[PDB]
Amino acid sequence: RYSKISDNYSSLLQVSEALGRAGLESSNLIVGIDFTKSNEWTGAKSFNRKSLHHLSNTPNPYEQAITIIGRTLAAFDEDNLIPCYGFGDASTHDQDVFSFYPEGRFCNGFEEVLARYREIVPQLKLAGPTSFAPIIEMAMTVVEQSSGQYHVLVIIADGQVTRSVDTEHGRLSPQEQKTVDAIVKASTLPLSIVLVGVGDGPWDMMQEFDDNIPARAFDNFQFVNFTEIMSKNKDQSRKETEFALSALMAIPPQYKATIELNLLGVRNGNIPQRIPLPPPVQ
Repeated sequence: RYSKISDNYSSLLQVSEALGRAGLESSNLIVGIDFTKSNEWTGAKSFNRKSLHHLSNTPNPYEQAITIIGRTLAAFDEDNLIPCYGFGDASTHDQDVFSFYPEGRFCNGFEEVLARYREIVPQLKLAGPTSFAPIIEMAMTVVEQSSGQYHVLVIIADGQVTRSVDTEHGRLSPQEQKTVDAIVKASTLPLSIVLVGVGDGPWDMMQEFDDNIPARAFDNFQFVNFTEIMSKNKDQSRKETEFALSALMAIPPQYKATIELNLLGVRNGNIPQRIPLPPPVQ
């Protein structure tokens, strides 16, 4: 379906226009970046055995993903203020996020997101394990503090949530329990969640993930495999639009649901205030 819609789009501007015709209006963007040690090995097949956070004169998968999403959503962003967070490094493990800037100051535009990313990356100690509960809970706090403005949280990651050793007997890890609880609670807020997968994966358990989440107020989650789409036999510009559409197509019906449920523009009243740690840098 995504390939069929994207086949006629050679410009990201065309994707933006399609999102608008589907009903998207003013939208803020929140970015969360996976800084786990796993990034050092998950480019074994897809990134010539370099770390996925490797910096050079050409953008790595994190930079590429941020650029495409940033460009596509920019026209909907009425303040251009993008709060950005890291998680999975030694300062946060699976418990916290850190803000890109001290005191949690927001980035001004996706270009500053990219620039600040490049500044921070070499100074980080990569760690683990992998949970998305802290980043989703941080996004919840931002949405609530904004008085219910619509936000899209984009998480870019190179692995699934850490599993239990006894997963074969149906057991969940604490990372899974807390991440899934967070996705459920998030649907009390006007928030869309997009998980962008970069690198080798594996990702095979993500095609069923959203369908297995417990009862929610609305379907608020979408997975997209960046690396798989960008590896297809398709010209570069149309691969980029296929990625943008696959990532964001679910967003306008989610937005309309926040309006139907009357979540837009109001406060929930039951959102813990998560405090992001400072960037562990110069």
